[PDB]
Amino acid sequence: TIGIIGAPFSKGQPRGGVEEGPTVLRKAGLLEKLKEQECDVKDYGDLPFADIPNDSPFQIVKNPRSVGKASEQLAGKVAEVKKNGRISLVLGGDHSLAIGSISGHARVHPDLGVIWVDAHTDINTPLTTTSGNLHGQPVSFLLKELKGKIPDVPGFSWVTPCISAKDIVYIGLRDVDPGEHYILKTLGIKYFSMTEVDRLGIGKVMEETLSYLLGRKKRPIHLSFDVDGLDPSFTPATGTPVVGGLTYREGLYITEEIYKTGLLSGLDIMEVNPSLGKTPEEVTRTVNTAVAITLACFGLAREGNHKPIDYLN
Amino acid sequence: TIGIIGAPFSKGQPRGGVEEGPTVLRKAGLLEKLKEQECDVKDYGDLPFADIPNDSPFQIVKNPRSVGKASEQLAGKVAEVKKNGRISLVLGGDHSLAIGSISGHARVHPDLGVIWVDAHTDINTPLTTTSGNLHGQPVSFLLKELKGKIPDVPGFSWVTPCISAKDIVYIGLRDVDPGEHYILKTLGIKYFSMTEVDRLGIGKVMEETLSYLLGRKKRPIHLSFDVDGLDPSFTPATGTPVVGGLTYREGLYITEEIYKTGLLSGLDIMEVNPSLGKTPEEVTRTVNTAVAITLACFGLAREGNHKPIDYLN
Amino acid sequence: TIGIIGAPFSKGQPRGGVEEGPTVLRKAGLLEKLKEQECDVKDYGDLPFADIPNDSPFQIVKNPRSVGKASEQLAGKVAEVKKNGRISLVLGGDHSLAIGSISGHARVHPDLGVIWVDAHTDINTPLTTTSGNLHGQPVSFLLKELKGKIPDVPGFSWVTPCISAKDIVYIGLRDVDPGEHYILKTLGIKYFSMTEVDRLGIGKVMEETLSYLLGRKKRPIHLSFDVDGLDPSFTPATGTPVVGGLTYREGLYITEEIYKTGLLSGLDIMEVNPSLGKTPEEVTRTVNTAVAITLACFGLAREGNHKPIDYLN
Ligand SMILES: N[C@@H](CCCC[B-](O)(O)O)C(=O)O
Ligand SMILES: N[C@@H](CCCC[B-](O)(O)O)C(=O)O
Ligand SMILES: N[C@@H](CCCC[B-](O)(O)O)C(=O)O
Ligand SMILES: [Mn+2]
Ligand SMILES: [Mn+2]
Ligand SMILES: [Mn+2]
Ligand SMILES: [Mn+2]
Ligand SMILES: [Mn+2]
Ligand SMILES: [Mn+2]
Ligand code: NA
Ligand code: NA
Ligand code: NA
Repeated sequence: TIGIIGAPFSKGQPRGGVEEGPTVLRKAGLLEKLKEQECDVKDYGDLPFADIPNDSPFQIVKNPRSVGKASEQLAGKVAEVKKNGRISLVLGGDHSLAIGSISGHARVHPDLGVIWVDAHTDINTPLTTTSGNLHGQPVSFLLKELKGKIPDVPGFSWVTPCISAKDIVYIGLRDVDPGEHYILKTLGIKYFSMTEVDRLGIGKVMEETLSYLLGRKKRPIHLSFDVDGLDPSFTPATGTPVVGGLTYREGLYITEEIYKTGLLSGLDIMEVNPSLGKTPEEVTRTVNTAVAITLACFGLAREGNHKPIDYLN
Repeated sequence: TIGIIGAPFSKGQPRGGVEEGPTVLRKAGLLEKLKEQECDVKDYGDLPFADIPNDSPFQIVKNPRSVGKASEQLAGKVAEVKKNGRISLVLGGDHSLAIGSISGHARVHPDLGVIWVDAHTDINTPLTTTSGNLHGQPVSFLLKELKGKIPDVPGFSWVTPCISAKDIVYIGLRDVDPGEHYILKTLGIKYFSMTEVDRLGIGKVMEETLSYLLGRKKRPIHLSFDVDGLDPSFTPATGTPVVGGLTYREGLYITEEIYKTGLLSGLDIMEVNPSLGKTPEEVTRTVNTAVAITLACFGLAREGNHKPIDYLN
Repeated sequence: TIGIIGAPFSKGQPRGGVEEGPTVLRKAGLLEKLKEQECDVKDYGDLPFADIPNDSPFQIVKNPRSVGKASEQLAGKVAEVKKNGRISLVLGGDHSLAIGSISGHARVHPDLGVIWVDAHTDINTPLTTTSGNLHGQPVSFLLKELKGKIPDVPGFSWVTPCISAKDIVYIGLRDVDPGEHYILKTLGIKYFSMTEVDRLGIGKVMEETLSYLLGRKKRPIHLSFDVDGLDPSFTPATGTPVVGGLTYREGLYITEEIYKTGLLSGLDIMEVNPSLGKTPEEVTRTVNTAVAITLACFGLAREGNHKPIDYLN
């Protein structure tokens, strides 16, 4: 069963237009298409994110109270969906929302493991960031090993880090800040940058990823999918594109393999910004790619699908 | 030695323009280019497909008598080419013609094995099809295991199924109807959908394909190549394109490997529809890609080719 | 440490515009970007290539004296840079300059091994060439095994072949003349054509390449990188593009792996011709791709880079 949550929120980064991700994904028939695969799909609507007009930067960190609150609300809504026995599907919205999505999920399933598909590690702290954009920091707020390195940023007093360095795998990396690379190598976080993907192939990547996270014991998976993880030729309508990304095929491979574990528990589909398509067709290409990736998470398979009936009768 | 047969036929599907495939492939210098690799290339011309004006649908199956007859004629012509000791090269034309091409081939070489390169399984029956388009059904007419599930469709009383479920390998699949997936899993047909290609790489795919078909004993290969098996970025001028296809490189890899078996016996180059190019360059890109794939089947190798002489003398 | 040498030279082939490669690569901030990775980057300027007005063809070989001289000068400059303890970085310019670059390098490091990344083998002799273009012949001038097959071509009396057939590996091949293929198979030269890359994946390719060249003993590597080795979709602004090339990812993989050997000693970045971009964006795409490949050679890594400091302090 699936619980859809819309998160029309942009203040984790500078470009307007990402708050429209939930609308365009919905207008592409996401809900109807999902119903062709699972009988029980519940749309919990778009979260009403109140304007927080007074929100001056904390040091260089931008819109901290807005970002913190949006994630707090989202965590509550994800925890509710999880309690209702459903897979949470978060339509973003910028990637700072993963703070809420993962935190909420972890309230119900503290043993979850995270697969983070992104060109970026999104693990800057409030102190290592040079942009101040909170969509480049969510992982730092979630990791137990970093608690004493996160300042008390207004808006985030509610956060309790819910994952260890061992509980996350990165796939797709190709634009990692030096401080983030320091944190990555210091904490021993498991990652498959595009170098690894090139070396091993996406087949070996997914085998290793899933062995790593699930080998010891079965536990819930959280897939946090930044559409910028895919090459700009597939998902151009996004805020921080980086060339040499994952292919459309590789994207579906990742999501097909995750689906087949039967352990998908939470999903974020993040950073679709239709306002940044150069043409109407760049928008449609991005949105269609996002929809495809999503459907694969809930069982659409390139080899085909059939219902348990005799089709020759 | 090579025997070229043109099959300018479209009534297996709705879009006009596929009947022009043989002309554009020929105008690209297919014949001359093939002569740079084999001395003996014989053009048996384009088959004269008579209009069959009275051809109402059989249930929802469209143009059944036209399709059946075109394939009957083609089977005769392929059998003739095979008897003349030549590799048959069928220029399509829509993929329903594979009924004729494979049937004819099998009259001379009943032990043939088929490699089917396509985004689609083309294995709907007259009873499972929802489109009624016969280019989505040819494999169902050919398979022995399905004989009792094919109704007596007008135009096809001449057909005798000539292959078993073990005698075919699919490569490229990514848009398989539920009924087709049922048939695929019921009959135990060997396939490499795009998921498999992604998992294993095209190298392992071709090793497995050829081990599967040829391991027990050497026998003739029939390659039925739907240009929609390649991604629309390579072969856009085709009727049923599906994103996330095989690459140009993968296409040449498949055909290079088949060539090197020395067992290529029949070839179909199908579903080029120049009328569907958005631009002149989409047409040329499609036609050039089709020509490349074809030349690779008869020995053009990316590492290079030389004649048995001393070039430093 | 790095020594940059500009080689604004085009007479190894017919198209003007390649002499501008060094300028556009420099205007893209190549030098500044390299300084973000190594403290000591020295620009030795552009070589002043004097016009040689009287330069009639030798048989069909074009501009032989111009090409020979440009390479002689370049060899001198590379040998100087090498003596100064620096990695030579040659900005081309057409690929005939590899005669000079490799020869110069070998004067200081006779044990070097060459990795040649190209759609072409560039190993025609003055006698096997059909174009007469000297950028299709440089390897033939360098190989010891061919000495008695190279005529005394005006401009090249200074050359002494400095590498054996065992000392070179080709990656990317896909348009090899028959005579070149004869030489390739006769001399037993190690190569990974696009067929091999497709078969094995770029991961296995680089493992095999580097095992082959370095397994016995560590020695200096010379990377001669023709941008036409990458697919025209990545590096369109070049004189002899060939479809089905290496990807942008594969290009960075090759160069990342070479970097990590710590044995990179000489680098050529060749055949960027901005005059051949169909649009300003084709030029920028080509130049940016060339710059990326170069930065990867000197340590820019897709997983990230950090300096030896504590970033959480
Ligand atoms: N590391 C940069 C880029 C972050 C981009 C965030 B993302 O992955 O969600 O698009 C920053 O800290 O601003
Ligand atoms: N399965 C669909 C699509 C078939 C397309 C056929 B083909 O592979 O030859 O393009 C149908 O039965 O119509
Ligand atoms: N083999 C052809 C093409 C050579 C192209 C050279 B190159 O790799 O440097 O672009 C010739 O001899 O002219
Ligand atoms: Mn992100
Ligand atoms: Mn990102
Ligand atoms: Mn087909
Ligand atoms: Mn098809
Ligand atoms: Mn070259
Ligand atoms: Mn070349
Ligand atoms: Na992003
Ligand atoms: Na087709
Ligand atoms: Na070139």
